[PDB]
Amino acid sequence: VSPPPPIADEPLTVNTGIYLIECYSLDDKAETFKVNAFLSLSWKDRRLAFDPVRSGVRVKTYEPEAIWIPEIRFVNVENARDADVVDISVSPDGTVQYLERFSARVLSPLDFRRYPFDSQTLHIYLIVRSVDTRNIVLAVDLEKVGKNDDVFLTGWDIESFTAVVKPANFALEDRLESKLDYQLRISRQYFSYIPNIILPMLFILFISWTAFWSTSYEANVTLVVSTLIAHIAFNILVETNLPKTPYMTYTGAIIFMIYLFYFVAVIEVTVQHYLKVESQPARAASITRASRIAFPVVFLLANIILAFLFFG
Amino acid sequence: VSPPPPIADEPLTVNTGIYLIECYSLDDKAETFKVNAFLSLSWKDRRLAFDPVRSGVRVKTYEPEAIWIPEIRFVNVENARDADVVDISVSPDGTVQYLERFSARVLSPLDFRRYPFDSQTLHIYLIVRSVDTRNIVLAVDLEKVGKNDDVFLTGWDIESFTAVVKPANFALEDRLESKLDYQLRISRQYFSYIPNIILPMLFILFISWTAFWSTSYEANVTLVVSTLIAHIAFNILVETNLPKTPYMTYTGAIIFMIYLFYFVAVIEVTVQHYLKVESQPARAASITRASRIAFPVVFLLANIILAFLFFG
Amino acid sequence: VSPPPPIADEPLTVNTGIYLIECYSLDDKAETFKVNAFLSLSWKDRRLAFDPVRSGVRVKTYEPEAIWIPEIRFVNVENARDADVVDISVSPDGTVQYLERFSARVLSPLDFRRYPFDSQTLHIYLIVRSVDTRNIVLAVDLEKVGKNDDVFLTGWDIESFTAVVKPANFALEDRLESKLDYQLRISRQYFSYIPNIILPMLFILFISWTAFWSTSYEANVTLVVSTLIAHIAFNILVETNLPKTPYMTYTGAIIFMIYLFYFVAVIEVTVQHYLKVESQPARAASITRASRIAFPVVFLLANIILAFLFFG
Amino acid sequence: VSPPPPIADEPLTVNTGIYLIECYSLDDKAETFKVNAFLSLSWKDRRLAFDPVRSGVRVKTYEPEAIWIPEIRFVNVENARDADVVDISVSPDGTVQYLERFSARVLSPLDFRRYPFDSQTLHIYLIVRSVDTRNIVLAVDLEKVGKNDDVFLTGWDIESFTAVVKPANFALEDRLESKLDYQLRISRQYFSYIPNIILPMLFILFISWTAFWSTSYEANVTLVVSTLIAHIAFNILVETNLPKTPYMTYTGAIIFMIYLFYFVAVIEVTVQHYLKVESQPARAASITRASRIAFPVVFLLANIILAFLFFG
Amino acid sequence: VSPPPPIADEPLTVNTGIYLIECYSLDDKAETFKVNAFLSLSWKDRRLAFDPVRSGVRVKTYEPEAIWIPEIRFVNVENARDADVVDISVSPDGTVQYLERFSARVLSPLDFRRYPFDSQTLHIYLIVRSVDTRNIVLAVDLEKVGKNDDVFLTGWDIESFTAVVKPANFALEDRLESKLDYQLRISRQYFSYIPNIILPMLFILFISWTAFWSTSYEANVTLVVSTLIAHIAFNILVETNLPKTPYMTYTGAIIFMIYLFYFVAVIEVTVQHYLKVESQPARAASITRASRIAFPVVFLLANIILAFLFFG
Ligand SMILES: [Cl-]
Ligand SMILES: [Cl-]
Ligand SMILES: [Cl-]
Ligand SMILES: [Cl-]
Ligand SMILES: [Cl-]
Repeated sequence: VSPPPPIADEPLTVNTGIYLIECYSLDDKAETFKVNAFLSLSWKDRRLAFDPVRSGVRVKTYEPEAIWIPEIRFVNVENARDADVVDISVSPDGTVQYLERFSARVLSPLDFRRYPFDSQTLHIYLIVRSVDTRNIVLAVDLEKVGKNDDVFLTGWDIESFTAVVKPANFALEDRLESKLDYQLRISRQYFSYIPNIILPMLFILFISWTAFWSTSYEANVTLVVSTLIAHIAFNILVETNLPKTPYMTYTGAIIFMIYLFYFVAVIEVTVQHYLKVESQPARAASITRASRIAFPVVFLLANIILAFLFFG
Repeated sequence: VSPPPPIADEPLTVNTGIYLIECYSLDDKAETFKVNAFLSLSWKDRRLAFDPVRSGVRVKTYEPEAIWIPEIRFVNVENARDADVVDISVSPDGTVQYLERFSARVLSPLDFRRYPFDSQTLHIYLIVRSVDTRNIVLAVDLEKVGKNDDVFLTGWDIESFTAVVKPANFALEDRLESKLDYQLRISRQYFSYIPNIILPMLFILFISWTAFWSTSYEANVTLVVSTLIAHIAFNILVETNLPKTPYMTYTGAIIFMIYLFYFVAVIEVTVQHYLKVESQPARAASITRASRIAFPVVFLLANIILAFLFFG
Repeated sequence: VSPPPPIADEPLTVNTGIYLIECYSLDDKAETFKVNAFLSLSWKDRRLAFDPVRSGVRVKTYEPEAIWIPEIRFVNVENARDADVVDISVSPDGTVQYLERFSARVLSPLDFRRYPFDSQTLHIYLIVRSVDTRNIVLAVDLEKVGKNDDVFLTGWDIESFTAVVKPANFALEDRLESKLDYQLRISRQYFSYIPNIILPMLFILFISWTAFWSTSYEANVTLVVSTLIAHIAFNILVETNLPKTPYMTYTGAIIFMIYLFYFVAVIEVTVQHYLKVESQPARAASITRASRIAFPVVFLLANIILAFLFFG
Repeated sequence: VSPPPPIADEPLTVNTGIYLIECYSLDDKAETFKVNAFLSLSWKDRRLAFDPVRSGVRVKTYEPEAIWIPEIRFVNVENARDADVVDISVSPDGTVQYLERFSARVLSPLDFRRYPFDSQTLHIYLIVRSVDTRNIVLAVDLEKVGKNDDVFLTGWDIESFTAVVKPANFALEDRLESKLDYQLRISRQYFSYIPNIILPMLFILFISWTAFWSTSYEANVTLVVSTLIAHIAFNILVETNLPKTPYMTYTGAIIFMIYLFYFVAVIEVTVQHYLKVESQPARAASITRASRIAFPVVFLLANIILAFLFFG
Repeated sequence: VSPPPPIADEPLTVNTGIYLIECYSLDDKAETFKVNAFLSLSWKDRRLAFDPVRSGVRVKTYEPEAIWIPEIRFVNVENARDADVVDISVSPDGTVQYLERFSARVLSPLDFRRYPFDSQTLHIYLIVRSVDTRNIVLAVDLEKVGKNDDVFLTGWDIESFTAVVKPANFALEDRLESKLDYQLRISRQYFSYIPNIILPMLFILFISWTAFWSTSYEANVTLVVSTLIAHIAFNILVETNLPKTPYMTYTGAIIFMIYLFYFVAVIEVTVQHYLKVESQPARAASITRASRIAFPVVFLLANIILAFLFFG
């Protein structure tokens, strides 16, 4: 119907609130995720009032196309949401209530740079379409924003779900619009990653350091190359759960470091053998005895430097 | 049309019943599953009655938009269901019957912590939307809840399909609502997993223990590292059917244990060789003879301790 | 419109016939398959007749919502079909004809227990919704059931496509209903599986039996373990086309058997070496000479016993 | 509206033409492919004419439900197409024009038997639904059949796009119908397959023939088995782009041949070693010297025989 | 309604502008990508004017089916877009404004021939359907073409987004039409590819060149073949992110080159051993000393020649 009359110079205020039911399917490559949630609205129009004399229970008719309903759009969504309108009720002064339910696929950036121990913020963006007579502004109702205890994400824990009360007023296509921001803070559960990825890798790296305790060329070659193939196959196994990231990550830095260490180990085995065939066993013995201590200390220092550069 | 008159102070009772046709596509990563089932309803409204004088067969007209039909929503569903209305019939006292058919994609948590020998419970959640004049409460009709013998799940057996008769009355968005809970208990068929995963793994582990019966360094290195690569490739093969779980599982504990045993075996081979090159064959002989018995007993005890900690 | 008058006490008979165009996408994990087919119907109602005096060509009007059309539902389908109504024609005595076209995704169990040389039966299930005045029963028209020569399934040949003329009358939800069964018998083309899976596997198994012709420990260890890794990678390659089956199959029995034989071969190599180091070459020689003949005979007998237990 | 009057005994002729925009997503397993194309129609009905006195520009009204439009169906399509009607125009003698645009998913068989150097023909099938008064026959308009220079298929070149002008008149479900056939000839670009698949395979095969130049058992075993594993992993890598084909292909014949050659090489190494240990070096030397020349000639002859049997 | 009157001989000009929100899901195999964007339109019709006397705020009614709206189609799209009409406003001289929002899946060719360091241009194509009375031509509004700072593509940076102001006027299906071209220039972020693909490959290649520093046949065979398997598995790992390209690429040329170098290394090891067994150690020593320097220089020169032939 017609919008509220412009006699009340105050912008029509719509108290919004989103109530989460469950968040599922947090895709990392497309950086999307689907949601299922309620959506509340409330606004006051003294042009449709309710006389107390009809009833004391505040008779609140469900009016289709008999009332002016402000319509809400989501910004970062691939498709329009699947709204299911439940009930609309009118107060005796005309403070009309509202209730819906939707499912949507949201687009939000992710940052996989602390990947195993990272934390994300997800955003949902709400605008309201202007009207000719009156004005509409958006406002947050703290008693309606919440989440169910049935909201589970596979792998994540949910910290907070708040809504910045300040709209970001701007002009677009020669039109002024207001925006609302809903933030969802989640942290990744990282205990399973240690015994699943980290410790077997370090076991395989430590196996190839037992070649500094031997003088047999063939055994040392077998050891280092076979462990290198092992590491390649473990990388193949790990990559299946790693989201494809066209940038730099702590895990890939570690993997490059392991690659480098493997190369240097092969170099040292070759140098020991070449020296020993040239009839200089003292120099080879010294070099292998040096390397025994040299390799782990350097590995530890490099790992400390990388954890300082990434998590500091 | 108009809801039943509030003269009968009793809440309008709706006897519900779900009748399963088939459950298919039990996804483990998204923890969803699709269903196909009937849905029955029955309720009594003396405002639309049927005179016995019209017919003795209880003439039961199919009324579209001529009758007040209570509408049912599912809670843990990604999209609204695909309802196909079959037939509505009116009794002579106004006890109206109802019949539909739907397909839906349900969200329900799974717990893959006893993974090979686990058992799940699946939930379907039903609410009824309130009405202004009268009240509606939900009730379960035991003669309509059942499953077809054509309900197959790939890999699972079906134990029971019941419906808790107690609604979970609560208030949401300033509205009181009732809920119904349908539980489906399924158990996983675990015989195929033994000869498919467990026994070849133990064969590969037992092959690398034949190095305690040898004094040849090169052969022992070949044996242990090649079996280790074998184990890595078997893990790569197994992971393709394992749902990705960001938590702790019995199977992954076993795999970590195998990794540890491999590391310790490599350590012992290196220690034997180092001792033997230093001209101390008695000590190496004792250590290998100890290890022969030591490794299987420790493996058995660790496996017993893990099966006690997980299945007890 | 109104159903046929109950004056003719005979149930309204609907001659059905399904005519296949193509069957595509035979999924094995979901055990579904999509179809594309015509659907014919014919029924006689003397309440809408056609006077011969209007025309001698039996004027047959296309009546939308002017005629009582019995509606047909499929039982084992994920979603309702995509019906495209072509033409409806009325005979001079009221024997009305019918013609549609649909595409559907059908759910039907498969049994992958003779997997390489198995044969399946696919089912499509048809019910008719009752009516108040008259009765409807279902009947099969042999002149309309057929398949196009353009029906191809990737990998399968089509034997027969018949329709059991006997309905399975039963009562459901306090309603009696009739059912029709359409069966499609298909057999799997198994020639490509031999040179693709079977013969290379037997080649790899025969390669590791050349260690009974050698006395070199290192060569024998290399041979058996490297072939074992080979077998693991071939299993990885084969599993990509094998549908995931949570039960017992002939192929997996063969694979378990190969695993066992590999274990026993490693045991025998270790026993020969241990005996030879203990200064007992006669016993080792006898054992290897025994094994040369012993291994293939046992393999043949086990394979015969398995083919008898699975295909008999 | 009503069909054209049967006074003109001539069947209503509809000049059809399909104009390609782009062909994308040529799936090989499902043997489908999607298309995007225009669709033209033209037919003459003197029952709706246009007087020259209204305008000399041949006023051509866009008539919805004011004109009899013949409707066109596609036969080998999974779903109905997405028709977007652009414009309908009427000529002064009633030769009405027509224009649409559709996207469709077409089912068409493929034959992957010359796989690397094969050529396909794709078919689109058009029927017209009969009418009661007049008759409709189909006819091809050569000035409307074409393709855009923006039609790209990933990997294929497009040779021709023609339309057999002869309908295949037949009777189906007691109804006579006409069919139109549109053929699209495509050839596969095969240069990238040589350096990507063929040459590295031949390199790996040639590496294992360097064992005929050695007398060291351990080195020869390492060489042949390690190359065999290499070949298995290369097969694993190649299979990812090969469509799954349940039949016989040139490539798989080559692969089986390589498997056989590997087996025979292992046999010859074992025979040389066995002969040499038995104190008969002359016979072993002769056999290895024979094999050096024998293996490549046999490989060449087998490859020639296979290319003659498959491409001749 | 009726189109603008042909009295103004000037073609109706429609100022278009596309405003990007986000570009996601840049598929490389299908060469598609989805978009989400606004779409502006503006055109002047003095047949619907607005009297200044009604209001000074230029009363601008939202007219559904009361105004002649020119309709816009996209050419290279799989399906029609998901238009959501926001608001239409009329100026006092009849310069009507327009505003929509759509999501679409666009087809555009890609050229993966400089793959790691390539740059693409994406196209969106707009036509306008002619009208009988007046003419419509298309024109670009520079104040409406833009992109949000929230437009992210996973892996790419966005350079420019412009619109060629010149239409490509042509005649199709006996109709003249105008076209608009929107170009989006993107460049690929290539830093992560070096430490992820390039350096480990060169490490593995350098490891196998340590065999020119040894005279032990068995060790040299182990080294070269094991590194070759390593390279095969690294290729298997790399191919998972490489789009399937049926043509020639810089990366595949590099990989073929590595394959060739591996073959030549095996040849040289065999030649050294054969010479040394024939009692000619001076010639073998010279050949290995030559190869030490010969291999890297040749590798560098070949890489320079390939980077000149591909990026020049
Ligand atoms: Cl929305
Ligand atoms: Cl629902
Ligand atoms: Cl249906
Ligand atoms: Cl169609
Ligand atoms: Cl469009």
